[PDB]
Amino acid sequence: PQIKLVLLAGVGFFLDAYDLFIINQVAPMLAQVYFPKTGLPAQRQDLMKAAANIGCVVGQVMFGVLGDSFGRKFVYGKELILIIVATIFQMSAPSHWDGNRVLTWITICRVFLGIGIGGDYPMSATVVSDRANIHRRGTLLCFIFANQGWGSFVGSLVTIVTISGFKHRLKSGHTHDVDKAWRILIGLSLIPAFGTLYQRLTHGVIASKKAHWQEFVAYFSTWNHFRNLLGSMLGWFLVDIAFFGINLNQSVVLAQIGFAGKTGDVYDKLFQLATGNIIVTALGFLPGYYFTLFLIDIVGRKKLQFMGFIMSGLFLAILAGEIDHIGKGPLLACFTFMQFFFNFGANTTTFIVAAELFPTRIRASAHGISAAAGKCGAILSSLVFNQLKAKIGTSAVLWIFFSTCILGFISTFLIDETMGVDPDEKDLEERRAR
Repeated sequence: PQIKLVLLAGVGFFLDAYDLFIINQVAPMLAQVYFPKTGLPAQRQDLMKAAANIGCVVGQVMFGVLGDSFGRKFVYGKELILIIVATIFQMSAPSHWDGNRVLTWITICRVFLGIGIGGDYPMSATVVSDRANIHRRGTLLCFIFANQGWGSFVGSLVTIVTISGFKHRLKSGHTHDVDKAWRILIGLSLIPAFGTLYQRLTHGVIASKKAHWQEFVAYFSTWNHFRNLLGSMLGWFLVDIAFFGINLNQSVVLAQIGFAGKTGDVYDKLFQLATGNIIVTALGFLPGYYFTLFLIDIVGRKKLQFMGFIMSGLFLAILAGEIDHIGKGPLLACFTFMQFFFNFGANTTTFIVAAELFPTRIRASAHGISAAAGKCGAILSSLVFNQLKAKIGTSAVLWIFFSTCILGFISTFLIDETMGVDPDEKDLEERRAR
């Protein structure tokens, strides 16, 4: 009855999160094929990874305007087939082109892939909070956001099982078949995608649009009402810098650690790297959502956001100051703890807070702005991560993600705690006094 709605959101949020972080495990496969000596060129790699995040905001704009003036009934499944088509053209990049052309071929696909991802955001937010107007809504939201861990986890689980299947003999001799591997990692998202389709299947516009804008400006022209937007935009902007800047390039960081290898065949190289991703995502990235799941409505959003920023920042400082002076062991845990504390702290909080602060009359614009700000932080680091790594050093970049944590720690002060607070009644009692 009511449950079948939120599960679909989790599926759509498992799907786009999957496709989003899969690149982190496909990029090493493309290198071994089309760039074995010199690794993936920095700029060419970064654009491909930021593509889906760049496409993710233009999809919000495009599907946002086509939601006001209807081209389809809430444009449902339209976003889903666009990511499917984009997903297909990725894997079907013909095997005999050049290396660089295939890369540029994939980036374009991920942009349109992102466009579909931006259309699913108004689903996850609005279907729960405003329809329910009930306490402890956040516990329901975090369950959907937990699918982000499954997307990155299943992507890691699918990878190790796929590589182990090819390793039985085929890797000992046939090395180009890794070209098939990355095509399968992208392709397996079609089976749930087709299941979703199977579930989907089974005049005064400007005058009315500019009317709610005057109301929006009047609301957020008040200090107490204005500061709440900053915290939502800032925190989300800063996490997605380090969150996506790392998770989209998580395999690259693991390569800086002893996880690289320097010995073994091509299979051992791929399996160890896939072994690292599955460990970090199972021990930190994913459970941080479920730790968040059991405590947001007990401890509070801001309180976890502080910890998320301050702890992930703490370990980010240990990494940078000791990445070039300490072995595989200590550096691994601080990295997993960091990923643990992103989703256990600010990464999940920034998403939930943006929907719990604002009255329903303006929640649509604010959540879209804050999310877009988060995507900008996602695309910034994603677009520039690997480039700086060669120009400035990996430690220096980690000190940057450290500062974004402190700023997010500081920025969290601007937020009102939303535990048990109905934002609608908040507006009423305020308007009564005046």
